[PDB]
Amino acid sequence: IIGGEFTTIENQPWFAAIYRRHRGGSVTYVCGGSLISPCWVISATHCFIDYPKKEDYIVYLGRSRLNSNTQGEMKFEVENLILHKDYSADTLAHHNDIALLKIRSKEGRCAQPSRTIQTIALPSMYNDPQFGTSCEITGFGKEQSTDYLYPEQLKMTVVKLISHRECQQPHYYGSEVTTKMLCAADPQWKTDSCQGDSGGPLVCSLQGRMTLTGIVSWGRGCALKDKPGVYTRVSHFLPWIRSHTK
Ligand SMILES: COc1ccc2ccc(C(=N)N)cc2c1-c1cnn(S(C)(=O)=O)c1
Ligand code: NA
Repeated sequence: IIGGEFTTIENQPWFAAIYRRHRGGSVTYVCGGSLISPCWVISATHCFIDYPKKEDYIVYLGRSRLNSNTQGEMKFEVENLILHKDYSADTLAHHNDIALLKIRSKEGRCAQPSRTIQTIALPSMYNDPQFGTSCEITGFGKEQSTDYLYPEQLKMTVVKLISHRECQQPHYYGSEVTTKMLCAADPQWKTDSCQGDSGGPLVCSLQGRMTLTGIVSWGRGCALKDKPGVYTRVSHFLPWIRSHTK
């Protein structure tokens, strides 16, 4: 996250921290995710497509720091890694960038809701917030495009939704951004998601309810003029989510 502010997991209790175990024992941060039910985490397929082996991944809930065992956190293994069958990546645009992770503790149990571990509601079909709506993003991603390290403390920021017709303008993304994607940015281009924030949530308050409207997917640079953050529009994928969580 470029700009914005540091936060803790009690502010974003649906946030999942996803890590990968390498040969030799080293563990590195991969992507963010969101808890949509006790046994299920939703993320982005591009996070796992090059290493699609479920045994490689570690999922944490109730974790606020990149290398601290936050009080009340829960550690899980991936029982089932579900990638979208028609996923593909162009020079910029990522298609069907959505994945599901069935989580299980070493004792065989799913998440236990608490003050730091909570689910996030899914949107209803054909009901996305109007363009201009302010929404929040969360992640352990880069603070600056030139950084190579991720921040130790979890971050958050607020961006505004951008219409499909504006996002399709020639100086924006043209025909590369589709109706299955949602654009969001800062009007002053000072804050945004970046590398490391992928798979994480775009949460919008819609008709009084906190909703998982988007999943961090792609963008040209980070906080670059006329180049919004692009997110998987979760409302389009409700039939796919329901079928694969059964
Ligand atoms: C693999 O990098 C990624 C990966 C995912 C991204 C998701 C969203 C955005 C965004 N602008 N909201 C940027 C991203 C970049 C990304 C795009 N450019 N850069 S950088 C660090 O400037 O080279 C990082
Ligand atoms: Na840390």
